[PDB]
Amino acid sequence: EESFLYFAYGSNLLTERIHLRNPSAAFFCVARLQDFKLDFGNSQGKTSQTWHGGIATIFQSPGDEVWGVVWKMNKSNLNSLDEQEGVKSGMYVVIEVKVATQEGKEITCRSYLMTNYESAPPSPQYKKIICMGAKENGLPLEYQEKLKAIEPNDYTGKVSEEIEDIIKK
Repeated sequence: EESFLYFAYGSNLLTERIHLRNPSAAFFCVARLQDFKLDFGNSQGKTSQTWHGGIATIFQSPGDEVWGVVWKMNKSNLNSLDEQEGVKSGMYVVIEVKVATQEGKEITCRSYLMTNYESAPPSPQYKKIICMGAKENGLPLEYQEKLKAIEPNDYTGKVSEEIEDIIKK
């Protein structure tokens, strides 16, 4: 009531990652988003200089599904999370989603998706982040198979130091 539920399906799948900016986020549960397909891309044609590859987004697609994690956060983080997801610059738009745990319990969450972008593969580093998250929080083993099968781009240049070590370990 005083806190809000955030459903993420990308880099914020990894606890260590979401904790960088949101160290008070609390794992709430794993859930599925039906009729939504995952994808990666360049917002407004721009290539993320943080990840050096497409960034995660979703769109409505019958049959497809997206698995993520519901994180409980304080409502005081609202604006912080929005600005964190580049809403002001048109990068991402705020969305309300209705997902459900593997037990069949539906949950209403806040999430994000780009409305103007061009598909682009993720950097090998961005991919490792999500995979490390999917494994960690125990998303369905099969869904992880889809994430692990993602073809990354050819980037091996320097990357975020505080992200390098997360990946190293």
